[PDB]
Amino acid sequence: SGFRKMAFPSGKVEGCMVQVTCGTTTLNGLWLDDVVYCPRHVICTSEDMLNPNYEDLLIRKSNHNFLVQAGNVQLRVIGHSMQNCVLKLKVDTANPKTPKYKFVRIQPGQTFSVLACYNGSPSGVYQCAMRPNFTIKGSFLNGSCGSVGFNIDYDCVSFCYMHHMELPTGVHAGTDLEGNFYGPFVDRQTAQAAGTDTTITVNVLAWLYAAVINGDRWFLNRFTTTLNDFNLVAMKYNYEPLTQDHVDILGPLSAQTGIAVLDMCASLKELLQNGMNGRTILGSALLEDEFTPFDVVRQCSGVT
Amino acid sequence: SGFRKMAFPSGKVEGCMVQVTCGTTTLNGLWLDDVVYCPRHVICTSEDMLNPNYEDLLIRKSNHNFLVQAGNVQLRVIGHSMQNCVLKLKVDTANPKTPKYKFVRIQPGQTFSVLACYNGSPSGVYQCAMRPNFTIKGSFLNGSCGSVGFNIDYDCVSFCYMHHMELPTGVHAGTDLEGNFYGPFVDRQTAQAAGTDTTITVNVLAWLYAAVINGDRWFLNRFTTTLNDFNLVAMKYNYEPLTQDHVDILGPLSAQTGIAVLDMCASLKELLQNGMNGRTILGSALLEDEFTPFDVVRQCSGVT
Ligand SMILES: *CC(=O)N1CCN(Cc2ccc(Cl)s2)CC1
Ligand SMILES: *CC(=O)N1CCN(Cc2ccc(Cl)s2)CC1
Repeated sequence: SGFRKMAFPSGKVEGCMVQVTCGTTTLNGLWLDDVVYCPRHVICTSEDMLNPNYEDLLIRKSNHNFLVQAGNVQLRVIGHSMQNCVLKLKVDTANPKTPKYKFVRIQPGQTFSVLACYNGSPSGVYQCAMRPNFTIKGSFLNGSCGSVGFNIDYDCVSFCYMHHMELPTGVHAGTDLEGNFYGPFVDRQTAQAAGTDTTITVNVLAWLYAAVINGDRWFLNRFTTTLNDFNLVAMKYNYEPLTQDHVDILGPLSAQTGIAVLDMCASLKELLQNGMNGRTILGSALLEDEFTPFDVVRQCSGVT
Repeated sequence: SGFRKMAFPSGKVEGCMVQVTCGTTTLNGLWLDDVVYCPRHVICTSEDMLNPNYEDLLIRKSNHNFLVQAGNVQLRVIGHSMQNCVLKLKVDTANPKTPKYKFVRIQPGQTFSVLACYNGSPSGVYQCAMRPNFTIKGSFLNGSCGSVGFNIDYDCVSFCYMHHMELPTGVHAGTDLEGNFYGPFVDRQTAQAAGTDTTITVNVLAWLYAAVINGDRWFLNRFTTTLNDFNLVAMKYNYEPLTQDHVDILGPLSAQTGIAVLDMCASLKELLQNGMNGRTILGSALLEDEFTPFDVVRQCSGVT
């Protein structure tokens, strides 16, 4: 019993982290096979980030300008290219610690673990979600860019995120491992505001299922609702509209607990309208939305 | 910017996790040098856990009864001994992945990372604190026992916890790596109730410092207090008494932010007396107490 915000074990990703510098101090790269992936803003100066022309800046860079260090060992850069907002640095040595991996572009509401690194060295690991506004709520200081987000399915690491960007509101933006930003964000120091941070309704319901499984049940009530009725309340409270797809995804948690998805919707509706009244659910005083239904099943069943 | 509940990178500990069985299904062990450490209740049957006599039960066990598996490779057990509530299984092979390590017994209020494992396989990593009642609030299902808690100082893993025990209230109990339980708990299926889960005041103040550093400042007020006045309010709300030692430990965060510890105490006092009024601090609706002052400095400074 007990339910915790849990990250994937980071070992497989720790084995992939390197340091990159290209004239203007350091950030992180991801070393898979004989390619090191890093944010293209590694090539920027303190004059460049306002209105950078990356193709023009890159022309001034040669393989020998990209200093790539794995622990205390230097890697030889034998090629470099820009793909969208990432650089791919070809090295002469395959990373011997390369795990089975995939690059996946996640949807908003999907969770992943971040391995926060500085200068190619891991500092810690935490769980995130891709927000509906395509930001993430991370912990990233100068030097953390190139830190990656991932899921693991048994032995295969799915990399979904690379850190690039802090908005003036202290939320985070980055790319998939093809270098495409999540949402409308750009690697330029400009006026970029996040949209509404809507709550991931399907994740809140998953977490209410987790609470019931782990003994927190005070918020179950005598009510039910419909998708359309629930969605009127979701709208008012900046919750994502609940779809039949979301209901279908919650089916296993419904089956295990014997609480119909629409009955749990009616619980969530009362919590939205009435608040917690100073009570907690799985040690939280607000409705947690960074556990997916898959996350709840995984943690509740002891998957490795 | 941003402040997250962050665990240590788990790679160094993943390298140490094995599976142990001794007649009655499986739990985890920790493989350091040529010794595998595991809970002594691995030797129990379904008749034993009510009133186990571990010395008597152990007499029936030989080296060949302890099945120790690192991935798909079996380890040869050449000796076994009981130290308090752990077994030490001597194997003929030093773990080649043994990191620099220490065994430390932590004080209540100290935080650590847990690598949750099942059958010697890591499932995930989360941050805990040793509670003032010497429980921890974990995520542990059957098979998770032998999972360990740790801190890392650069390259040295300090192991502080091994999981043994779930109380009927769904909180967790275990031992240091010398096999001594934290608090009054025993590895017996009996009436064991946790005492008052008091809030770790010094950690709450640390986290309020973290909030200020990361832009969350609405709870700063025009007031100050004294240790004795604050402690009257701590008492009423089941907070640990604040000591001059705690004030001294918060000195660096005080210095960096320019907010006197006793002024932050006055903020915490108003939050206790008035509540959040529906507001949040670093994405929490309650006062977070599982970040130490060391944790806040580490995360706010990007230590690796
Ligand atoms: C996330 C991170 O490390 N940073 C630091 C770099 N910064 C942009 C710049 C790149 C070259 C420079 Cl000189 S400044 C983004 C945030
Ligand atoms: C934490 C954990 O894995 N468990 C399962 C084992 N249980 C005690 C027992 C040991 C031998 C048995 Cl048979 S049952 C404690 C919780």
